[PDB]
Amino acid sequence: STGSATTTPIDSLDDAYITPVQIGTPAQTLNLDFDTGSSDLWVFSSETTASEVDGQTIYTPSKSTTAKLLSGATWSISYGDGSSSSGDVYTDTVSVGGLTVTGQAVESAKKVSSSFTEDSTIDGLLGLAFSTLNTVSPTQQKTFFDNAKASLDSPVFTADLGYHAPGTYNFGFIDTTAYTGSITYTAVSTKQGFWEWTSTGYAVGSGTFKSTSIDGIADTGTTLLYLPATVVSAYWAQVSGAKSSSSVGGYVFPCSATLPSFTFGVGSARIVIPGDYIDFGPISTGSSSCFGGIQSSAGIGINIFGDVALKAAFVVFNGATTPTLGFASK
Ligand code: NA
Repeated sequence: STGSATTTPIDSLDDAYITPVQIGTPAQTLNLDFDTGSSDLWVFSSETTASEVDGQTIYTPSKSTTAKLLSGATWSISYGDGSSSSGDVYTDTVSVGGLTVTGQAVESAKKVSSSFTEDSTIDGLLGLAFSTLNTVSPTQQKTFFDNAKASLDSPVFTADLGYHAPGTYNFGFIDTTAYTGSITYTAVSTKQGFWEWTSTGYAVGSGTFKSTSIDGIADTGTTLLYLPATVVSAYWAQVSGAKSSSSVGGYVFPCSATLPSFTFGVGSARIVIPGDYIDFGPISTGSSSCFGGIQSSAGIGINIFGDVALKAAFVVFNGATTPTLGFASK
């Protein structure tokens, strides 16, 4: 089997991407944030505290003939941005892009934090990291990918995120039309439950490539590229008037600037992030200070190849017995 679904930016900045997902019988379609940095499929629901719902589409398990309470199971998750959610668990049929899993754990939110409530466009998350991070207790549950894997034509999914445009998540196949050149594969450590890999280095603009190992995770659920402070300082030093602002919470730059590209290494291959991808717009409405898309990972305890980096590539998440990542230009 295979599946193919379009993923759509939630706003003009590509702050996140939503992908429609069918849950239940008859189908209830919710727009979920596919997150390769977490392992819970959770949704706004008929159980969510009413004051914490503001415009999201909810899953109502009592209207699904295939929903069953997973008795005694609870979940609770905290993300890197400080947001959180928790609740109880149903099993139900879940389809993505024509690919169906029966008996998927659908984590129904009873509580969500303010950042979820305030984002009307995201109806929940679909985690695609390793199932060892799933938060369901007392019986840990599998991700949608892990439950689909054995049925897929190939045990892979691919992320093809757009810059200010829709893109695609495919399950079970490589679309050889979706990228240029060849795919370079690189080793993954699953020890922290992430798609953790080691970049071979970087370049700023037209500058020389610096060969240096940068361990980090491929995380579709993180907007920005978070890298060591040395690397980030070297990038923003090429932008006149850029500075790190403790008041704003990262590097800012004059909105009048033209940003340089940023290149990262994948083995001997190179992925180029155009400068435009690094512009996250005014810090507040009407400001001439703009927020940067490359930020320091110092204090986060891991480097994160988020959407800024991943949307410059066609990315293969290879879930074979020994997982690997692949990157191609596109
Ligand atoms: Na922000």
